[PDB]
Amino acid sequence: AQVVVSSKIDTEGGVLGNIILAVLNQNKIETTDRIQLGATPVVRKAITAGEIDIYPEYTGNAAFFFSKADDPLWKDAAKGYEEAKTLDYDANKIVWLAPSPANNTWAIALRKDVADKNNLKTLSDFGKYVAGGGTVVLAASSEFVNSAAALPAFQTTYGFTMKPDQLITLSGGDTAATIAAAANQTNNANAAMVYGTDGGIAPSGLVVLEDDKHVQPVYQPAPIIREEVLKKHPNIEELLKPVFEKLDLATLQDLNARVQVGGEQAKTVAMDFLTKNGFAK
Ligand SMILES: [Cl-]
Repeated sequence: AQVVVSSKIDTEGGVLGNIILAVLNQNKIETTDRIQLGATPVVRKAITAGEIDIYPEYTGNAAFFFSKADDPLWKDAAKGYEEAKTLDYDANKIVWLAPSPANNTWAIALRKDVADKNNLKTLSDFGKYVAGGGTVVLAASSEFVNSAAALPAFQTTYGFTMKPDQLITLSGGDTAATIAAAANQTNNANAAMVYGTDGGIAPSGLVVLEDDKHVQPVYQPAPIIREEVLKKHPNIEELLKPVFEKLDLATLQDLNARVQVGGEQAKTVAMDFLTKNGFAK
């Protein structure tokens, strides 16, 4: 029986799904390609119904699957991973394999020139800079500026507030527009609302600030696999471990950018990543 590989329909799903596919093929596990099948609900329905076997899911998404969206545990990367793994095994006999360290969550990215000049690496650094009178204009969605769990939470935890003249507020939630604003200094923008592994970040010369006090839930991608399929191919676990360990934030940003900015096929990007790191030939 072929192992059915899938993913969510977004760019990163295509990248991670093709990475899984290629690792399996290189290690002589035959596959069926159902990559980029649909949105999260469609892919969840498919794996629980046994229509797909393995795909990349994010730790923090388990908060929504298991009716725990309001639980603070998801903001702790290790706790979130363990809770996702335990619940999906107990409820669904789905096995979570080793995660990537990349946190693909709501974030603030700064222009690299501003970050370098002011030695800003973390949101704590950013709060100190803003509170002290540092020059900032942040491009963000109305939802990000106003929803309790977003900018307001960052402001409270990191000790800063943003004035109206320090914000470019857009109606929609697409980070394409906010990334571009900061990249181009539109209306003096030097910061953008992003998700951590957004492909646009790499070529736009922005850098994601670390959420060092853990305000946002953590979304680490990991391959997850139906137990019965893993039992048939038990080496899948160890084969994917070093591969996902190498997928740090900047590496994933770059791979995503190759697809969504460079126009490369995800299959090609995945194979190049594996060959470069000794996981394929
Ligand atoms: Cl990382």
